[PDB]
Amino acid sequence: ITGTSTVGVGRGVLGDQKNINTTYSTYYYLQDNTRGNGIFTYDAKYRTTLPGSLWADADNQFFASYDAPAVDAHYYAGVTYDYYKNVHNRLSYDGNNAAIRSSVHYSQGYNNAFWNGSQMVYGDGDGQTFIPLSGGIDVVAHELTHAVTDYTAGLIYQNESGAINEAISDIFGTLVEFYANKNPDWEIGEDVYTPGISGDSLRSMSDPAKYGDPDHYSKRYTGTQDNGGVHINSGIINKAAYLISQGGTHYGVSVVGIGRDKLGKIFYRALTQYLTPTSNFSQLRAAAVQSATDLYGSTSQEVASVKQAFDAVGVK
Ligand SMILES: O[C@@H]1[C@@H](O)[C@H](O)OC[C@H]1O
Ligand SMILES: O[C@@H]1[C@@H](O)[C@H](O)OC[C@H]1O
Ligand SMILES: O[C@@H]1[C@@H](O)[C@H](O)OC[C@H]1O
Ligand SMILES: O[C@@H]1[C@@H](O)[C@H](O)OC[C@H]1O
Ligand SMILES: [Ca+2]
Ligand SMILES: [Ca+2]
Ligand SMILES: [Ca+2]
Ligand SMILES: [Zn+2]
Ligand SMILES: [Zn+2]
Ligand SMILES: [Zn+2]
Repeated sequence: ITGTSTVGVGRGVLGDQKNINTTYSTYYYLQDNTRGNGIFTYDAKYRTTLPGSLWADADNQFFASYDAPAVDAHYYAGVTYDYYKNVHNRLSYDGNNAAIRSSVHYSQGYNNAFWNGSQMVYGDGDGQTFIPLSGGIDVVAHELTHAVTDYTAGLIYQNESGAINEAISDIFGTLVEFYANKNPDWEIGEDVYTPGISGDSLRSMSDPAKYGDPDHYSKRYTGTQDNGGVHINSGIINKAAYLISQGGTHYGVSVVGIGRDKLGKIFYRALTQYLTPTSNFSQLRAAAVQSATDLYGSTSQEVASVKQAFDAVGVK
């Protein structure tokens, strides 16, 4: 819509107050004009018709429980934008300032959120498995990273390629969570998963075995479910990414940590330059060793740490 850019105030899913960019035209719409071609949040109104109605508010205040999923979807979409722009100099997910559109209140009791190829889609959860998933910045950035992947490497969503595809979204989903720097960690979905249970999450990058996911190539899932365990085998790469950043000893392999910033630089360059739709774990290693060589030199510590981390998880 066409209106005056305004700044509203509201509370997200977890009750945290935050400002959001709005557009005023009789009503205050969730339309952020300060980022690329805009960020738009829509109300699906408990139906599956997308995108729905552009979220309108009467007083520019978003403190109602019904607003909370829209606030976080709108706000965190902007944080993800600020991350890729400021850190990797990428304008939106496509690199050409494409508009980031999101729909909340999708269906009823929907325990999922996903990028549909054109926009984000956030369900409200059932209240026991999930609360509104937009409340998890890592989930938001996770799914928005799938768009970046599609507009670059195009990794398929099956077998090892899909595990990489999932690991890329967990890595940058976690890096965006650190970029926001409110309650960062190396878990996924902890903020919205099982509200009645504390200290758990969907999966752990620091210790994938915590939830039965593999932390080594020899333990990779080989079945047919989950498109070949894309969410399961991703732990092997998540463990590698965690070791590259924070370092540590794993299966007797010592890894020197180089930090989160370089981890993002190494993996962002590997995704945008060297990965192909059918990249496997071994080719990802080569993609990360080449990226670190470009950025820091073949003899640099960063290249060594990358090799160490993939050696630790058994990816040669
Ligand atoms: O999971 C924890 C990790 O986040 C921290 O960085 O180091 C100790 C681990 O227990
Ligand atoms: O110790 C882990 C256990 O907590 C989990 O239930 O299943 C996988 C094991 O590695
Ligand atoms: O043979 C593998 C070993 O090299 C590694 O250290 O841990 C897992 C084993 O399967
Ligand atoms: O069965 C596949 C396995 O061979 C590969 O190693 O990782 C993905 C699985 O789907
Ligand atoms: Ca209001
Ligand atoms: Ca997290
Ligand atoms: Ca929980
Ligand atoms: Zn994913
Ligand atoms: Zn967190
Ligand atoms: Zn998923």
